[PDB]
Amino acid sequence: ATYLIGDVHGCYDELIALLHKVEFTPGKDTLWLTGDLVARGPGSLDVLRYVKSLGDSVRLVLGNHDLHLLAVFAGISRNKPKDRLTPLLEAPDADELLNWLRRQPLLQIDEEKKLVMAHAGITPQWDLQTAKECARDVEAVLSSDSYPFFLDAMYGDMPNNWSPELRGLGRLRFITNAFTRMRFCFPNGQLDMYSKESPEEAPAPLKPWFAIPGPVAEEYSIAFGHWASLEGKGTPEGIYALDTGCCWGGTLTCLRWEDKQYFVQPSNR
Ligand SMILES: [Mn+2]
Ligand SMILES: [Mn+2]
Repeated sequence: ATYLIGDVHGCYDELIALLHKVEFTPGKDTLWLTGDLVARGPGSLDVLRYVKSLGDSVRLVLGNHDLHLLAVFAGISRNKPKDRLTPLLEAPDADELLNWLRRQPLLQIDEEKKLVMAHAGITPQWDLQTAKECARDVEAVLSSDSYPFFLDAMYGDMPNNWSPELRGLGRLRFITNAFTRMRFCFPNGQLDMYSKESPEEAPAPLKPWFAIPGPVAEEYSIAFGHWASLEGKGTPEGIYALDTGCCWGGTLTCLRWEDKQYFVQPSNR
């Protein structure tokens, strides 16, 4: 079976409880995770140890908090007490865990399922070939010996409009924002990097990225996490918003792909 789970945010107990609910069995089943494995919840260290141990039985995409953790580890960014990352950062296997983490994808595609996963979704300004190329470019910088330079370079809110002519720092920043920070778009598809509210509460003329017809969404189902204020609701057919806010006192959500059956684990918080 194929299971997809939204943002875990260090909620190790809820993750394991949900996987036990569906009798997740590596070798028979595959788990997709939308990223943001770490921060806020108490168990980022246990989450990373477990997910890394799954090997080929898990298909991860990196989220914005995963990248922030990598920036803290590399001395690029300051640790915020609220993130509850110190046990992971101080662990004896931190290097092993974080060098594995930075090598994980930004984008997962299963052609037989016609299923695409990214942390924030797929901007309607991208077709599939472009999304693939952009994921490969950023994955290349993150897996390289010089990844602290990219992590420093990623921070920024501009440019917010895709063009194949984008180059250099702006290109990398857009790619990072599209995969890991996207929520709202302007009518022309340009990213808004400020509004984090639910679709009903956003200022006009902002619309969710998935409300704008895009070439990937016309051919593929898209699963994503990230947007907790969406509460997993309000999406069109073929769009699966899996982040139901577990670390916020919401729930952890698991979707089984074969029958589109949902399983939910209440937050312990
Ligand atoms: Mn998140
Ligand atoms: Mn996120």
